[PDB]
Amino acid sequence: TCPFYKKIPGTGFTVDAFQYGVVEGCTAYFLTHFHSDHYAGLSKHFTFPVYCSEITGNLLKNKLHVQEQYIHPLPLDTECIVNGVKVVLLDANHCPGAVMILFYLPNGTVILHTGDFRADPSMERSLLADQKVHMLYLDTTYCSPEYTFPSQQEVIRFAINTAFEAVTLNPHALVVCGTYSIGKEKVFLAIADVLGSKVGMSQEKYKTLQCLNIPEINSLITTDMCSSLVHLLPMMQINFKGLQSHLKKCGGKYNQILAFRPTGWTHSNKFTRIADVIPQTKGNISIYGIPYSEHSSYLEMKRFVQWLKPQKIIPTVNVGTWKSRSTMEKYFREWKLEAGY
Ligand code: NI
Repeated sequence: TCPFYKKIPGTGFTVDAFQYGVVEGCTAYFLTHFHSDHYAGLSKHFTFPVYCSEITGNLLKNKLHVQEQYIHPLPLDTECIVNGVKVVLLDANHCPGAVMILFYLPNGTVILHTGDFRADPSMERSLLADQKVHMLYLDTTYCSPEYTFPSQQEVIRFAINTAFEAVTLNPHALVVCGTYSIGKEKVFLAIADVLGSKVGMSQEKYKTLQCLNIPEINSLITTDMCSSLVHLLPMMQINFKGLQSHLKKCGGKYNQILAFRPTGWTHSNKFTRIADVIPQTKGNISIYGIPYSEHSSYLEMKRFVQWLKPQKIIPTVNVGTWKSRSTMEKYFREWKLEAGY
């Protein structure tokens, strides 16, 4: 049965709640982004209205075959009316097509559901600045002070410089990047751009990427692996066995692999600067785990919430254990006392 933290009070609405069957009293289903923990349950047989971004709606139609008549895409940064309630979709700084949802309840309560997000000061100048928010349904993935990670810009600088150095030293090296969902496209796109190559991938992944409105994408990606020196592979194949096997397939075109696994956080973060990251190496194969996050660090999360000053916070992540829940509630109280709201 649907958990309370997926239900919007005073409306007929749910958020990311497609795996519970027909939810009692739900007249419209919102989907914040196309990640499987969130869309789980959607298919061509769904016949309720789904509200989402344009990009999410392209993925619903093309990848899951949801029928067009039930997809209701909304423009960003635009007041819209849904079953008599005003809503606004905002950029969540997560994967492509990911949104936060502002609901303006008929009784005057204003609710922000962040979906999955990476808080940024740029959000302090969206339509959020213009009214008070009473309740915040918060992506608390990394709600603990041990979770520090560098900016996305620093991580991409490291990756570009590392790849460009390796291939310049050895023109016969192949670069491989791991993927298992949408998100983190900058990793593989930036490396292909510095090397003057397209990124080669499976037809299924190319299809996925063509749904994302990324400008000049026909310019950066391809299904012709033979013409490409940056390859995308399933995240599960980014290990020494899976990579030795791939190198065999390239028919002696290459004699070395440099591979990247964009992880979220890994405890090498608490001790080591991005400058200082080193690969695991075996033979002619090296693997770098790089901390490219699409969720808030602790400090980014803290700043957003202390700026927004909500009256009540509802966590959406790490809610299944009493120790997690207790930890998060103690941080929310600190933040409120330190800021004075
Ligand atoms: Ni997500």
